[PDB]
Amino acid sequence: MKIDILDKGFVELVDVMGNDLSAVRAARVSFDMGLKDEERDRHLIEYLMKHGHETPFEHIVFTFHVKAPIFVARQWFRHRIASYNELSGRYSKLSYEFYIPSPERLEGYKTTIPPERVTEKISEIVDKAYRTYLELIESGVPREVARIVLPLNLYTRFFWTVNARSLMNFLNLRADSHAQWEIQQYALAIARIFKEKCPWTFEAFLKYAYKGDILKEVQV
Amino acid sequence: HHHMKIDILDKGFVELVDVMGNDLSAVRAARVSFDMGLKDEERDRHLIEYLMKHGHETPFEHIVFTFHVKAPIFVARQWFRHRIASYNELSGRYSKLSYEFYIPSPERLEGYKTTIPPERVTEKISEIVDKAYRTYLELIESGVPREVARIVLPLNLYTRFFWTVNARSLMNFLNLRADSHAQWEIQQYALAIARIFKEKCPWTFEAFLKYAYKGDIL
Amino acid sequence: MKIDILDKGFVELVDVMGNDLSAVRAARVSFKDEERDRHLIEYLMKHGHETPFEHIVFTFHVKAPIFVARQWFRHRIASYNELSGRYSKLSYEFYIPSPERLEGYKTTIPPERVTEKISEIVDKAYRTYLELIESGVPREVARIVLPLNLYTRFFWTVNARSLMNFLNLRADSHAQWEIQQYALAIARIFKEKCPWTFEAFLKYAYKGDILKEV
Amino acid sequence: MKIDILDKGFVELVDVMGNDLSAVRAARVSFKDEERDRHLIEYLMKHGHETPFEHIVFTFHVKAPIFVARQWFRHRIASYNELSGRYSKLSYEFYIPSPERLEGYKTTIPPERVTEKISEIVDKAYRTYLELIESGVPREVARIVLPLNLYTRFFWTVNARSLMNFLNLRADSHAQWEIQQYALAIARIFKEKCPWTFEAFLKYAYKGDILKEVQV
Ligand SMILES: O=c1[nH]c(=O)n([C@H]2C[C@H](O)[C@@H](COP(=O)(O)O)O2)cc1F
Ligand SMILES: O=c1[nH]c(=O)n([C@H]2C[C@H](O)[C@@H](COP(=O)(O)O)O2)cc1F
Ligand SMILES: O=c1[nH]c(=O)n([C@H]2C[C@H](O)[C@@H](COP(=O)(O)O)O2)cc1F
Ligand SMILES: O=c1[nH]c(=O)n([C@H]2C[C@H](O)[C@@H](COP(=O)(O)O)O2)cc1F
Repeated sequence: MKIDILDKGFVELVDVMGNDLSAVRAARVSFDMGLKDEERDRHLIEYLMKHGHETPFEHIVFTFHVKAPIFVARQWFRHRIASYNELSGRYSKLSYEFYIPSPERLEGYKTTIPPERVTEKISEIVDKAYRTYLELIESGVPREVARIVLPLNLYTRFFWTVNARSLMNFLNLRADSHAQWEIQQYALAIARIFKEKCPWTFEAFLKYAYKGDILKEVQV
Repeated sequence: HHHMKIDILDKGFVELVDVMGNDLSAVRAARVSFDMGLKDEERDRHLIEYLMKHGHETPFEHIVFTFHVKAPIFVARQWFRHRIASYNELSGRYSKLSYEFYIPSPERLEGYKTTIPPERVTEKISEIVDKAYRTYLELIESGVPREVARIVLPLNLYTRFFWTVNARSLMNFLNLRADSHAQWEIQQYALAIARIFKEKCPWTFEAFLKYAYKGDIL
Repeated sequence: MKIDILDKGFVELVDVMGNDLSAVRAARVSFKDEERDRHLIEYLMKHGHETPFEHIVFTFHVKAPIFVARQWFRHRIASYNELSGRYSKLSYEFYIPSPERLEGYKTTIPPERVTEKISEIVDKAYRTYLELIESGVPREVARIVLPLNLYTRFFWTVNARSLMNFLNLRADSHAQWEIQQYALAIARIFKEKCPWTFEAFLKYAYKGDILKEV
Repeated sequence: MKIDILDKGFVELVDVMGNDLSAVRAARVSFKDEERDRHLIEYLMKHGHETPFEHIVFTFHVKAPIFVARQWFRHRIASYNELSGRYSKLSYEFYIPSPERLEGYKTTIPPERVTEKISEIVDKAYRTYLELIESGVPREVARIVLPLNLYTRFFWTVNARSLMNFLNLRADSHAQWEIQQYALAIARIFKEKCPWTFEAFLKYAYKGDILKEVQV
C-alpha cells in the first residue's frame, strides 16, 4: 500500500502488528475475559470508543515510510508519542526534489498575480537554491553547512512507527480543516490505510471519538 | 514472531502474543538517514553492531512486541514503572479475583540463616494468604463492592496484563531488571523476556549483550 | 498547602514552576493586560490547544494506599519516586474504610462489621510480616504478605496539561471513590496556583462530573 | 541569564523549579546537609538512578536556525511552543556562517565567497517571500521558499534528567557544530542552577566529549 501525495510525495505502509481484535483482547483482560464473537467484540470496540477507553488501541502498531516537504515533516514530528528515523542532510547529498504547489492550490484567494506566476517564482528560488547547494558542495563545503540554503519545500523521507491510539490523536489534529492543506492530504492517506487494517476501530473512531471535520465528508 | 510461553515462579508466565519486525526492521530505519536501504547479511548485521556500539537506539524502536504476563502484584508494581510501554491489566474492581498467590519456595531463602525452618516460612505465608482470601470471598458474598473487598488481598496475589513495548524500551527494561540488584522474582521474568527477545531478534540481542547490556546476569 | 485524605493519607504541594501567565507567554511565541491574557487562556482551553499548559509544573508529596497508588501510577506522562518496601521497614499504617463507605449498599454484614474484618486481616498480616523479618527473612520477601490497603508515599511531578488529563479520568464518578478524593485535593491545589487555567478547564475542557458538583 | 549563540541566536532561562536538593528530597521521598546530599547525588549518578533528577525542571526561550531546531525537537521527552510561519509574517533573520566556520576545510573558493553566496540566495528567497505575501499569497504557502537557515524561536520546558540526555547527544563533537554551541549554553545555565548534579553528571554519566574540555 503506497499512496501518492502532492506532486512527488507519498505514504507507504511498511509493517503492522495486530488488528481490531488486538484491542478487544487487551480490553477483555480487565474483566479477566478473552474474545467472544464478532458482533460481541465489534460491540466492545464501539463501547471503548464512545466512553474514552483509549489504552486498548495502543496494542495495534503501524510503521509507515513517508516522503514529504520539510515544512510538513516539521509539523508531523511534533507528535512525540511515536518513533522516527529520517533522511539526514548532514550525511547525504540531497536530491533535486521540491514541492511545487499546483496553480489550484491558491484557488479561493484573491492574488495580485496569476497562480501560474506564483508557481513560477517558487520554482525559480528552488532552482537557484539547489544550484547554489551543489556549487557549495563541489567547492568542498561540508554537506551539513551547504544544505542550509535549501528551501522548506525540499522533500525528505522518514520511517514512522506509531500505535493506533496515537495515530487517532494524529488524525484529530491533522485530518482537520485548521491544519495546513498539505499535511491534511497526508492525514487522509494515513486514515485510508488505518481504515484498511482496522475497519472496526476506524468506524467506531469516526462515529464516537474523531474531533476533526474532513474525514466525515471524504471517503476512506 | 507468533508464539512462545515461559513459566515463571510457581504459577506465573510470560507469553509472547505478537511481534512487529525483526533485526532488519532496525537496519532499514537506520539506512534511511544515509538515504540507503538493505544491503547484504554481512553489511546489515555489521550496522546493527555499529548502532549498538555508538548508542544509536532509535532504529530499534521500530521493532515491537506484545506480551501477556501473569505475575504477583509486587512484581507488577515494579514492572509498570517502565513508562515507555503500553499496558492493560486484570481489574480488581471489575472482576472476582481467583485464589492464586505466589508462594516462595524454601530455596528462595538459600543463603539466609533464619530462625524458623524455610518450610515454616513458606507455610506461614500460605496461611496468611488463605485467611486474607477467605475474608475477601466473605465480604464479596455479603454484598461488599469488589473494589473494596480486594483491599485485604496481599501483594503476592497474581495479576495478569498485556504489555506492548518496542525493542529499545525492552533493552532499557533488561538493563534494569536483568540485574542482580533487582528483586530476584522480577529477575526471573526479565530472563524470560530476554529469551523471547533473543529468539526474535538474534542479531540485535547479541549486539546488545556484547556492547550495551549493563546488567550482570545475562 | 496540605490536604488530608481518607483516614491517614494526604496530598501536599512541594513546589511549583510558573502560573497562568506561564502558559500565556509560551503560547505568545507562536505569533498583555489581564483581560487579553485571561481571554487567551479561555481561547486555548476552548480550542484544545493544550501544549502551552505543559510549561506549568507541580511536585506533590502524596501519602496513599497501594491500591490507589497502583491506579495513580498508570499515568505515564509524569515522574515518580516512591518508598521502597524492599529497602526500608514498612510502617503499621493501613486504610480502614469508614462504615459510611458501604452506604447505599445492602450488605449481609453490617458496615461496622465489614470495617472490623478489614482491620483484623491487616493486623494479622502485619504481625506475620514483623514475625518473618525478625526470623531473618529479607524485607523484600516478608512484605509480600501485606495487603493492598497498606499506605505508601511518593513524590509526583507533573505538568498542568498532564494534571488536567489526570483530573478528567480521576475526578469522576466512574473512578474508584478513594482516588476521587485525592483528585479533589489535587484539583483544589491546582485551582489555588492557576485560577484562570482552572476556571477555563472546568468551563470548556473538563470531562468529569464531580468537580462541577463539589 | 541570556547567552548569545551563532550570529543572531540565544538561549535564555525563563524559569526553573527546584535545585540539587530537589533530587535529594525526591530520592529520599521526604519533606540541609551538603556533605551527605552531595554524596547522594553522586551515588545516584554513579549507579544510574536517574528518576530523582526528573524533579528539577527548566524552561528556556531559544532562538535558532530551523535546521538546528529540527535536530533539537527530536528530543521527545520535553515540551515545545514555537513561532508559526503559518500565522506570523517572518522576519529577515538568517544564520549566515562566518568565513571562520569553514576554517579547516579545503574549499575551491575563499570562505568569504561562501558567505556571499549563502547571503545572496537568502536575500533572493526573502524578497520572493515578501512579494508573494504582498500579492495575497497565504503565509503558510509563501514561506515554503524560505531556506533552512531561517531563525525561529521557541519555549522549551525539560527536566534535568532529559536535559542531561540532550547534553550527552548534543554536547559532543559528532553533533553538528551549530547545535553544539547551543548545548554549551544550555550546560552553563544548568551548571549555574544545579552545580552538584552537573559535576556528578560530568564525573559519572556524561558520554559526550566537549564538556570535559571547555569549562562551565
Ligand atoms: O498547524 C501547525 N502545526 C504544527 O505542527 N506547528 C508547529 C511545527 C513547528 O514546530 C512550529 C512552526 O510551524 P509552522 O511554521 O508550520 O507554522 O509549530 C504549527 C502550526 F501552525
Ligand atoms: O546530528 C543529527 N541530529 C538530528 O537530530 N538528526 C535528525 C533531525 C531530522 O529529523 C533528520 C534530518 O537531520 P539533518 O538534515 O540535520 O541531518 O534527522 C540528524 C542528524 F544527522
Ligand atoms: O527494585 C525496585 N524496583 C522498582 O520498580 N521500585 C519502585 C516500584 C514501586 O513503585 C515503589 C516501591 O517498590 P518496592 O516496594 O518493591 O521496593 O518503587 C522499587 C525497587 F526497590
Ligand atoms: O479505575 C481503574 N483505574 C486504574 O488505574 N486501573 C488499572 C490500575 C492497575 O494497573 C490495574 C488493576 O486495577 P484495579 O485492581 O484497581 O482495578 O488496572 C483499573 C481500574 F479499574
